[PDB]
Amino acid sequence: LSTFKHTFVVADATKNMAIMYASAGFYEMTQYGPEDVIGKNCRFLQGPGTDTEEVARIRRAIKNGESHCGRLLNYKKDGTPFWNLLTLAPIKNEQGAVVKFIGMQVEVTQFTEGELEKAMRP
Ligand SMILES: Cc1cc2nc3c(=O)[nH]c(=O)nc-3n(C[C@H](O)[C@H](O)[C@H](O)COP(=O)(O)O)c2cc1C
Repeated sequence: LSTFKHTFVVADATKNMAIMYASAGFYEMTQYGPEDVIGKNCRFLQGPGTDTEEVARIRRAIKNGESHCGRLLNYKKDGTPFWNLLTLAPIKNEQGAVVKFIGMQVEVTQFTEGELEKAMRP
């Protein structure tokens, strides 16, 4: 995991799951800037049609300190909908307390026959 490779955000469980850090990929993906992200909650990416039950699964997972993944619909700054494969993982300290969550986002795109050929024979 690198911040100049990958797309993720870090939430502070001690400051109410406010985002404390976002990677470059996240700003590129969503088109939002730091002023729209840092200190906020990523639920701002949700919008019309976002699945309520998936969002409830995310909420329950965070409440429980559990790892999680799920596809949900999100919205870029210009209002473009995209499918977000969101992976959540808790971060604990020494004591085994959840102090942060990391969230890793993948904008769904078509996986092609070409990419598959590449994958099995790099
Ligand atoms: C580290 C982290 C990253 C998150 N990233 C996203 C995201 O990219 N898109 C999204 O819709 N929700 C994301 N969420 C979920 C929202 O922050 C929120 O937890 C979710 O909408 C359910 O809670 P709510 O019902 O109070 O909104 C993320 C949560 C955490 C903790």
